[PDB]
Amino acid sequence: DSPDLGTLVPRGSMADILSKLLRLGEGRMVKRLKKVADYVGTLSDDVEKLTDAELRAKTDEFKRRLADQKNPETLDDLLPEAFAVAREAAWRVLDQRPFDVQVMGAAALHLGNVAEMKTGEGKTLTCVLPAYLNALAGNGVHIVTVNDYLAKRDSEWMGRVHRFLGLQVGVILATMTPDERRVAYNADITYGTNNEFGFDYLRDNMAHSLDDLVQRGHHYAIVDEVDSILIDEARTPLIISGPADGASNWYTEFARLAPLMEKDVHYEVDLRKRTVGVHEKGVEFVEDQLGIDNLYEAANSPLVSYLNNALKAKELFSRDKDYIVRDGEVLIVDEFTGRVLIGRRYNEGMHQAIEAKEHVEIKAENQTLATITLQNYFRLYDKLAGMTGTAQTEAAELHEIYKLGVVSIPTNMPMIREDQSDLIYKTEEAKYIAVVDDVAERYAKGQPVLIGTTSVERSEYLSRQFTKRRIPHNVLNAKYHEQEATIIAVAGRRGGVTVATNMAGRGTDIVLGGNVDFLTDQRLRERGLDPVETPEEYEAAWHSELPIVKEEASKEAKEVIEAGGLYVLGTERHESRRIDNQLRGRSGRQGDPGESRFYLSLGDELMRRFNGAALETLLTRLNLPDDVPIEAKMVTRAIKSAQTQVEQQNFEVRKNVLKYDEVMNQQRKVIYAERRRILEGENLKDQALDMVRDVITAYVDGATGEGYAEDWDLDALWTALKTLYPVGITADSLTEELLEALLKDAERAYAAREAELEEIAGEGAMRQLERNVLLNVIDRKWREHLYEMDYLKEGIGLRAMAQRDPLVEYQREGYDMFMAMLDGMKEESVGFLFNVTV
Amino acid sequence: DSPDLGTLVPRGSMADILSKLLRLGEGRMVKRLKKVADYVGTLSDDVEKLTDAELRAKTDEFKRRLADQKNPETLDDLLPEAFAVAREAAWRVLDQRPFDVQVMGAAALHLGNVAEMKTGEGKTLTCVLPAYLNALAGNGVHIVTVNDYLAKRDSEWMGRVHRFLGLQVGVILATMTPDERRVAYNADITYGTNNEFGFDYLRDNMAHSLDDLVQRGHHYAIVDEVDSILIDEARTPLIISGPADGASNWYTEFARLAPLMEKDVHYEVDLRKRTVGVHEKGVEFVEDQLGIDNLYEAANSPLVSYLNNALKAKELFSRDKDYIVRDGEVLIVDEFTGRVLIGRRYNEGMHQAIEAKEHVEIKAENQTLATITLQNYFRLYDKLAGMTGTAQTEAAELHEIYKLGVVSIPTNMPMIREDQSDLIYKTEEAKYIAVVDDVAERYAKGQPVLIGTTSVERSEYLSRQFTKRRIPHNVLNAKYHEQEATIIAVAGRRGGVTVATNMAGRGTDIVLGGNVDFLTDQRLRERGLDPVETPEEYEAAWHSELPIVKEEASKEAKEVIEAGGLYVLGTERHESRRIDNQLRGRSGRQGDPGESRFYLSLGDELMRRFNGAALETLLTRLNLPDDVPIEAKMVTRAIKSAQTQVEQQNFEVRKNVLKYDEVMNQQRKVIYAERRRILEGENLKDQALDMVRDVITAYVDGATGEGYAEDWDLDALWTALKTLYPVGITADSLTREELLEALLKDAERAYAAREAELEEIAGEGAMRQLERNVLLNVIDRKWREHLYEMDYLKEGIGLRAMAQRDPLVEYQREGYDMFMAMLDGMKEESVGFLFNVTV
Repeated sequence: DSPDLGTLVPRGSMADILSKLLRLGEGRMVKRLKKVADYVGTLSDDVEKLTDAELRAKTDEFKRRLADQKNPETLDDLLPEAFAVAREAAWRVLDQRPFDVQVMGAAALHLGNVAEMKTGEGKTLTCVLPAYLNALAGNGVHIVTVNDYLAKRDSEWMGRVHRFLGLQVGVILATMTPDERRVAYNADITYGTNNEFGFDYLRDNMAHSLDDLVQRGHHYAIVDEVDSILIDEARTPLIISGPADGASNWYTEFARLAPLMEKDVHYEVDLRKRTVGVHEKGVEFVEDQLGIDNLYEAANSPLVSYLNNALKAKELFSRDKDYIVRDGEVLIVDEFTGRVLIGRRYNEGMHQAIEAKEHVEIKAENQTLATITLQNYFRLYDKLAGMTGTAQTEAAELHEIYKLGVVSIPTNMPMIREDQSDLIYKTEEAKYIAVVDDVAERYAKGQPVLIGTTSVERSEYLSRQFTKRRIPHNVLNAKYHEQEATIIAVAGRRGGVTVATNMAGRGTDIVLGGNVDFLTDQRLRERGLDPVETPEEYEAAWHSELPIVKEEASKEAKEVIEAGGLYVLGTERHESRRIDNQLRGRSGRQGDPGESRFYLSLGDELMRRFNGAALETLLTRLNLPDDVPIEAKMVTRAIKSAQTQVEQQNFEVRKNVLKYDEVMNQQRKVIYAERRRILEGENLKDQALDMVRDVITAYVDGATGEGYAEDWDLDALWTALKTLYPVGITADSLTEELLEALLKDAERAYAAREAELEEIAGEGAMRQLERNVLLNVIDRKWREHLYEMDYLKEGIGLRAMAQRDPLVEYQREGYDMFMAMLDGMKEESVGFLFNVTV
Repeated sequence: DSPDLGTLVPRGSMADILSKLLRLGEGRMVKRLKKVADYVGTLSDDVEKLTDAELRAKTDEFKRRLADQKNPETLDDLLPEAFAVAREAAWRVLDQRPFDVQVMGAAALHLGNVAEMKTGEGKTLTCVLPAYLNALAGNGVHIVTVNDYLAKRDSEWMGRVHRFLGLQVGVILATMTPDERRVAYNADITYGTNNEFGFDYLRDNMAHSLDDLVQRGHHYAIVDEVDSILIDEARTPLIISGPADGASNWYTEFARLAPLMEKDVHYEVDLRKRTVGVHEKGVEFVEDQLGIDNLYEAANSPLVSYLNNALKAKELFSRDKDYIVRDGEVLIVDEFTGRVLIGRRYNEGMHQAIEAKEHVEIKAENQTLATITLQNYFRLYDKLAGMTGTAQTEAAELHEIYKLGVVSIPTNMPMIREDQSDLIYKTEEAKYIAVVDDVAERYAKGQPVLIGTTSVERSEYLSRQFTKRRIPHNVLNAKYHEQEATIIAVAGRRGGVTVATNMAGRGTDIVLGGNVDFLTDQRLRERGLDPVETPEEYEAAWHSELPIVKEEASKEAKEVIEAGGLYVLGTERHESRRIDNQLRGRSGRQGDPGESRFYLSLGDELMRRFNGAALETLLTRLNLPDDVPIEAKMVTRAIKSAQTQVEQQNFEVRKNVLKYDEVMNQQRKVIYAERRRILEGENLKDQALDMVRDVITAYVDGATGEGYAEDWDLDALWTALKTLYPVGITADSLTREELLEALLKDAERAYAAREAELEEIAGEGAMRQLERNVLLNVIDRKWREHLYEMDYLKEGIGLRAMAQRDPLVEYQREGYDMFMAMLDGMKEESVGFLFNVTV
């Protein structure tokens, strides 16, 4: 709740006023961000005057100014100076000094926003400034890129600047091991993909020892290509899947035991409470059949539930009454309708028991073992920002899901690219002969072309035409990213002809004359040099050779400027206007000249999914021939419409994925919390006993209800309690008082048990036993929740009536099993706490 | 405005109240019809007592009771008696006396409604009653059936009752000559298809002579299978096309002559009015070039129009401003957007003119020569009625378009057919094995099965599945009506299996134990007996054969009833629930036991048009086995809605077809009215002269609006008036608002001059014949030409649908403009040829 007068960086209250008059397009934020940038610039002499050793000592200066309690300074306080330091470092190390519009964008990202920075504005380098500043706080900065090649590359590339400044830079990649990941996460700044970050988080919350954890919290994340990761890729959740994890031999084993058991002799049935209770003879019978001395003895085999469940299966569920068998499938049927309630299975391992009862084949099965959406994953960070050339069109969604504002940073030079109107053809065949001719023309004239398509299949068709016209070219298909960067790096020398499927060659700049940085790095690496492996020599070689590389390329750059800049050819519209605009954006960087144009047809994938065929017959009827561009105002409105409709479809899909994810997200936050505190080693005696208390209290509450005199079933209550623990008093012992009695007995039984462990290998043995058993129970019963939650999602669709909203229905039913799951968790825990083999 | 107390049949004002109350299912009309029926029944006794000779004579009593001017009676006064007489005739002739509910429905049909009588209620014989009554008026009745086979059959079968009663019954068939149709139309009752009626109407209004007309007005039509014809079939217009037969040679020849001509010397452009005038000298240049004496001398060659267009083309339309040339087309582009306004062409021959100017290849085309929608065709009749088992769900459209109401007639016996609910399968594979297993089990138990499919391939697929399984069956594919009817007539014997794709074998009832009525006739026909060709012999043989065919059947009719009656198994769902219902309605005739069920799946064509595949992805993920029927409100919902969407789509197309047809329908009523006048030898002397007056007046109006004094071009006005007629006074002698009066008087005298020149060549009123030849020739050529342009206008107007514009409104404006332009050019060119044509 802060003031603004005489404060360079918008503090907090003032930041909101800007971060929100944002959506309103006035640009006070930009005006602000510009003032910050100017001021940073005025510090440029002060840093210029310093040795390499005097820079980099600055890291330690800032670090110490951040902790001294006498003269407290914050990151906002340090921003002018730290940005000056990072900027000068970048200049000395890379030979590239961040422009003013980069410093602006830097401020915007420190302030937690999406900086919309046009292609060729220096995204990757801008990034260094907020990454350095925040890295000083000492908690980690995560930098998210679109694939492993780019993560490794940016980490090694830019990590030069960070490393020059004292900091340590990490990268996570698909191949790394848990130990390698650890180190990368312990760095001051860590690069990686949403994938690797997400899954690491998933594996962490499945870990069995605190030592296996690889991440260290979620403090600050800068999401490179934000629209691609947070909007586009968000439609898909991350799922670690896996098999059931056993427990099938028991279902079969108890299905065989249950029928060898005389009703009223081994167990009793409460035909209208809908319950089963097992007698002394029954317990003992099961015990001797398994050569076991207690049904809660072997850890992680909840033999009480299995038994009970199997008896319920035998006694309480009737074949052809409640359910029918159909293909090794237990299908539940309506009361006296008699008709299969599709999607519906039985609860808390009862389905399995019924299956086992009906001798149904038991099959191999996978299920969710962990999940998070990219949405809820990135919502974990205390601060969040991102960068991209195209984000203003996702502002509303970025604000609603992430609280991320979008600031358009002005470009370094004025964009002068000619973005031409679509040429719409009648047929695919027509469009492509006309495409090939423009490209062949362009080639002969020297101009470099980038032609994008929308499928690998259409890239090879276009390259077959390209060879049938003898035009030397490459196709990039988005598979081998590195070798595709190499091509891209020289896509804008003259003669250049590059065909890119989807957005292939993402994030390497198509520089006219050639990418001077990319090429300099290549000279050095082919000679076996490395920024990390051979640091001093890479640096020295860099400074020496960059100007050479810059020469031979930028001599040819004047020639490429002559020929019109880059020609961007669109062969199809993408699944959103955003991406088309991204492709156009590949050209015209840094005020370079350049052309863009899309060729389209009523026969394109897009149009074919809507009304293109219908239009093509009409236009063929109106005697309009194939090789003529359509100027029809209505074919135009039709195209815009098709793409808009695709965009909205994807949005709905996203919106759904997340709204169905919130349910599970809430539940996992609780389950992860539980697992974490066990991992941490917390003393749980208080909760262990609370559960014992809780469980006894629940059981008394059920067997006693409201009945006055004799009425209470103490024998049933006693037997049900006696499963879990050695009850040290009789019902006769003392004949709401019945509960206060049993609790007190149970507590002593507990301290007795605790000392039994002390004797077995004690001095906290019961403290460990508590943790060990809990974690076990939680995991086993959580796995089963997820497997049952899987079936609930898939099915919830069909059970949607004449007005409902199935998400309410799913939410209702979903939390229900979640509570049931937690109750069952407590029960079996106290069970094992007393009776487990040590 | 009519009373009703003491009147049996609802007269005018009161039939109205009953018609209106109809759409609210209060059942008030059904009550009245029942009352009408009952009274007819009290009249049986009197007709039972008559000779056949005396019954046939009843027809002549009726006709003469209608033409009586002293004690005048209407068809409504005759309904009780004519109905009773038709009813008893039928009993005597067919050994089949129309039931009470048949008499009800008949009154409903006479009253101009759709009687909804269920399948097997006797639709086809019921209709004999209102047709007979109405036929008495002597203007003809049209019975419309779905195909030629059915038209021929009902005309011969039921014509037995009409011919006995003294009437003549005709049929029109796709194969008949004009002369053959004409006789058929002259009959008291004529059967036929919407196609045959429609096309005869179209062809009539193209006739070049009164003798050629085949039809004789549209007095009363009973549309059999109303929903199939007036709703489903309405999607599609009737069109006669042909070669444009254009004046391509003249456009070419005038494209040549236009540049040889010199501005201000041969002709004069007017950059403001968008006008060209050919000078004295030009007229003679073209005259010499073609070797002609007057530019109106050659019949059907409006050389004045062609020449003026070529010049306008030359002077008034600019290549690369107003239009461009691309791939042998003229494409109009905007003044400045510069963009190709595709669709658009120029008007009144200007487009051709410009094409020729640009040395463009002139391709021969086919064009519309006449068209009507079924809607506007059937709107022609004074009375309209219809029969069907399923009308009630189309009531609103039937009322909006046709002003037809729908009375549900109650059935003879209570309907006891068991209509089972859909079995829906996850896959197409599984549904078909369920179907075959069912057909298998029911073959074994004796019971006849009708299996419906929605394509021929699926029908064929099911044939093989059956054969693979030793079940003898039949497939009817809708191709061959007489033989598929033959299979149908026995589909209801023990062991019947019949695969009917789409609705094959419509109009023949699947009678249990076998179709006695059908089989008797088939016998009689094998013996060379024919109801028209050997009337008396057919009758006598029919009377002895029927009771026999009946015996031979009845034994196993008992057995098919025991077996459960007909079983109707549907294989997928049709494009509307209505059709689905028609299939079900094949079972359960006249009280008979029966059962229907449809087997559906999420891979049916219908579902696959929509979300069907999505559903089976879901269902498999839920582990439901392929062969377990799906009962889920959500899947029932999705099947309903696929079908509903199809209905809705069909309804919209239907709405669109008629919307666009109204514009042209108005236009052709005018033109048809013209052609008739001419074709009927009417004296057009006055019309001729009004056109003469009309055209001269407009020329004057155009040369003499403002200016007042000698600010007029009397040179141009004279030169142009001279194209049309021998102006006998020429300016000078006049120099007001007169000159119009002067010049008219002059033309009037010139007309009498012409007229005499004609009597001088051919004589005694021969100029009358010139006004007729010339008017007809000019209309037909100019309207034929208008259709050609209206062809192009209709196609490309769908390309004008921007946000808020309604393409129908623009199409009306422009279409109506061309229509009016066309009309003016009709007048002009007519006076030209009238004055100057070679005789």
